[PDB]
Amino acid sequence: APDREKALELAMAQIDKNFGKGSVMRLGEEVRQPISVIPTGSISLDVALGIGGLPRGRVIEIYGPESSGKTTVALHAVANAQAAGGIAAFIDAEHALDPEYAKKLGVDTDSLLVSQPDTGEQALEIADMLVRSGALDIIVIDSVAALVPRAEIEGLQARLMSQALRKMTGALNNSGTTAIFINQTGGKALKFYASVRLDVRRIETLKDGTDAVGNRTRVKVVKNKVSPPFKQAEFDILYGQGISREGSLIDMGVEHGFIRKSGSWFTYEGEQLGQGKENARKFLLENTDVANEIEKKIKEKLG
Ligand SMILES: Nc1ncnc2c1ncn2[C@@H]1O[C@H](COP(=O)(O)OP(=O)(O)O)[C@@H](O)[C@H]1O
Repeated sequence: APDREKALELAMAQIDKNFGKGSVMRLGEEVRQPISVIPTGSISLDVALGIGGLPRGRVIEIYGPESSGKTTVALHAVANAQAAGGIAAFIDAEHALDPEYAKKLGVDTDSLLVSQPDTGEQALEIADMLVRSGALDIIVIDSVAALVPRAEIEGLQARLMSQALRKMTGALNNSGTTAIFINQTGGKALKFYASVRLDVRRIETLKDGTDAVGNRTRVKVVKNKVSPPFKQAEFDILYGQGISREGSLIDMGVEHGFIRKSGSWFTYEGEQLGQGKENARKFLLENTDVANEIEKKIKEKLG
C-alpha cells in the first residue's frame, strides 16, 4: 500500500529540488504559507490565489477582453502594497490611466512613479533598472501588447519579452518586487515566466434597480506556481468606486454560512443585515464593526 506513494513522494520530492517548488502539485493540497503577499482587494480572489494575495517576487499576468477589471485589480494591488510602506511603479504605454479613479481605489498617486516610455524596449529597461534599485514592491506594466520594439515604431516583440523577461525575472527574485503585466501578442515568454496567470472576464452587468452600479467579474487562476491552480473567484466592480469589499463579504459570507438567506433576507447570526444583496451590502458599507467581523471570521475559517 505505502511503497506506491512512498516512492511518489521520494520522486515528487526530488522534482522540487531539481526544478522548484510548485513544479509538481496535488490540486488538493493546502500546502505552504509565505509571509509575503499583497492583498488584491478581493478576499474572494485572495483565497483563490491560495496564499491570500499576489506572491511577492514573482511575475504576474492578468489577461482578459477589455473593460473587464484587470487594471482595477492592479490598482488595488498597488493601493495595498502602498498603504503598507513600499512604493509602486507604473510603466505606462497605453496612456489611459485615471488618477481620480486610481485614487478612489486607494492609490497615493502623488507618490506613484509613472513612466511613459517611447519604445517597448526602452520600457522594459526603465522597468528593469528600476526594479533593480530594490525599492519598488510592486510594478505594473500596462499592456503587454502596447510594447512595440524600436524597429516597428521606426516576432521581434516575443524576443523583446523573452529577452527582458529573463534578465528581469532574475532581479525580481532577489529584489522581492512582484511585477504585473496587463494583456488582452508576445505571449510565449510571459506565458511561461509568469508564476501566476489570472484570466479575468466579465460575467454580468450589475443591475441596481436603476440601470447599473458595476460589473460581476470572474477570475480564473490558470497558472499558479505558488499553490494549486485552477481555483477561481468572482467579485463586483462598482462603476468608479472599485471592487466592493462588502459585497465580496456577503458572497464569501454565505458560501461559508456565516450569513443566512431566509428568503432574500441576509442575516448575520440572529440579526438581519438587509433584504436584497445590495441592501445588505449597504448595511455592511456603513457598519464596519460587524463587517470586519465577517471578514475576520471568514478569514479565520480559511487562512
Ligand atoms: N475612471 C473610471 N470610472 C468609472 N468606472 C471605471 C473607471 N475605470 C475603470 N472603471 C470600471 O472598470 C471596468 C473595466 O476595468 P479596467 O477599467 O479595470 O479595464 P481592464 O478591465 O483593465 O480593461 C469598467 O467597465 C468600469 O466599470
